[PDB]
Amino acid sequence: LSRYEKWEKIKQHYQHWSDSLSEEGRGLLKKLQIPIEPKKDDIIHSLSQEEKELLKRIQIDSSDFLSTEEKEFLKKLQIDIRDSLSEEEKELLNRIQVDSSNPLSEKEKEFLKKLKLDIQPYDINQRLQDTGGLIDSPSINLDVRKQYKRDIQNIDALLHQSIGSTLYNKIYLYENMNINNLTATLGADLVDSTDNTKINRGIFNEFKKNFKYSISSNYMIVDINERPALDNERLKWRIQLSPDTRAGYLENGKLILQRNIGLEIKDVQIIKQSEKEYIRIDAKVVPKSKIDTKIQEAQLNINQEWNKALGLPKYTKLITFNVHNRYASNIVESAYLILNEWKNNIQSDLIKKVTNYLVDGNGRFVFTDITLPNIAEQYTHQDEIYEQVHSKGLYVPESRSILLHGPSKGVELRNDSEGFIHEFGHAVDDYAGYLLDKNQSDLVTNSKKFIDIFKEEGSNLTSYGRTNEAEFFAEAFRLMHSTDHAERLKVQKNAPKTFQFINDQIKFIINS
Ligand SMILES: CO[C@H](C[C@H](CCCCNCc1ccc(F)cc1)C(=O)NO)c1ccc(F)cc1
Ligand SMILES: [Zn+2]
Repeated sequence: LSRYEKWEKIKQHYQHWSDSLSEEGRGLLKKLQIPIEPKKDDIIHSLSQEEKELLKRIQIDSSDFLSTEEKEFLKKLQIDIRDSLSEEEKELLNRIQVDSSNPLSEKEKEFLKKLKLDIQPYDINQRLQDTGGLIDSPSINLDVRKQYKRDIQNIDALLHQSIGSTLYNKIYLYENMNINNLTATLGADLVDSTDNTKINRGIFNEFKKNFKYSISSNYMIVDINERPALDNERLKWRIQLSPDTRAGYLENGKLILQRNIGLEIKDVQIIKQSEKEYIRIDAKVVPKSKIDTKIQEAQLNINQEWNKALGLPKYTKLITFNVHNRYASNIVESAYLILNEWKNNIQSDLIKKVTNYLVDGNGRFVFTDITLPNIAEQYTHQDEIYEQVHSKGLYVPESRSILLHGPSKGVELRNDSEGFIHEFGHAVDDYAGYLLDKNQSDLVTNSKKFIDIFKEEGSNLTSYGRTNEAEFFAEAFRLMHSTDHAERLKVQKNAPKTFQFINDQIKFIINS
């Protein structure tokens, strides 16, 4: 309508609802909009002096297991502990994170792994997104888990009034979004590197190609009137609700939408607003069940394809889509591309032999847009939260499963297929070790032979490869199967013993 007429009409529709909210209800909605942060002063006070000194000098961005949120908080914490010091110390501890980008020491690792338990904000919307609504996932303290459930049940009950049959087709709602919240990989290159006012057309095509549906597991907070973008908001969603979509009015002309929303992507276009290019995303709300049907149909389809390609029984459940968030369709469709690259770049007998071993152990290839600590193939086997990891990908020997987190980007990885191939490197290590001694099953990278190889060559490849024997093996494996011939040649030239060792293990596997 008129922008303000639309605002006043929606506010009127929800006025009784708004006036009727209890103090409890208003408090929940406030909490949801603005999460409570952990107390930095209290965290620091709880540390021993040695722990304080340890935290002062830790290279947080060298950790391999923290979420972005955990890292950013620890950085803010670190500023405070350092502030008693002085400028040289301050300036020094603070620019040999150049080539120094060393793996953390075991002492630094163990400290940070426990400390992360104490830095979680109480954030209902983040909890729903990280878990994809699987709020019983044992990735946070049980008592906090219970509070989240109570709050979420209560918010669900608050949001009982639908937008209705009168307004739904007379209004659009809006959401600005950082592309990095859907895909950090494409986000890195979305904007033209020489001219910030422009979108890279190739990356744009990649972004929209398989973007057909979207899920909100958390509560969307949408603008009644479109807000001009902040510098990092290059996505401008324009959303049409369904008559049955439940919502509540929020001050300053917003709506909070019910959680567990499905959205069909109707159109994706580059538009200009004030001499800058943005991506318009036109989306229509549909029942979430309609979207889940599409994901389940895709899961059946991709397994039917890959079971045949790999010579597995047709009914094998190998590939799983654990998909719950706003770039949903791309998580699904990109899995086909990732597996194609895997098959293209690795010998067929190797892929078949290793995958059969995984399947023999009820293993899965899990493609997901929820955080890895909330994937059962991890948490069923890492019962300590301090040992749970978020990362671009993981290999869990106990579940013989490869996990791949779609929305994030691995630092030294160009794409999702390189991450998957890295994890498959761990699977190779596992199966090769299993063959060595089927009775006491260990990784081949734990052999004295490879330990000696790592001690000699472990710094000769990637920075991340330095971490330990297993990561070195996986990194060497990935680089040996790169689409870039120069990278394959680098392993052969700079880590020749590792190159030989891996090829020898590949033969052992294929010949078993
Ligand atoms: C794809 O992601 C990796 C990093 C990622 C870091 C995870 C570290 C966890 N390792 C211990 C572990 C294992 C299984 C568990 F269940 C729990 C804990 C990884 O190495 N995956 O294999 C990556 C590799 C190369 C790169 F350049 C960037 C990231
Ligand atoms: Zn790894």
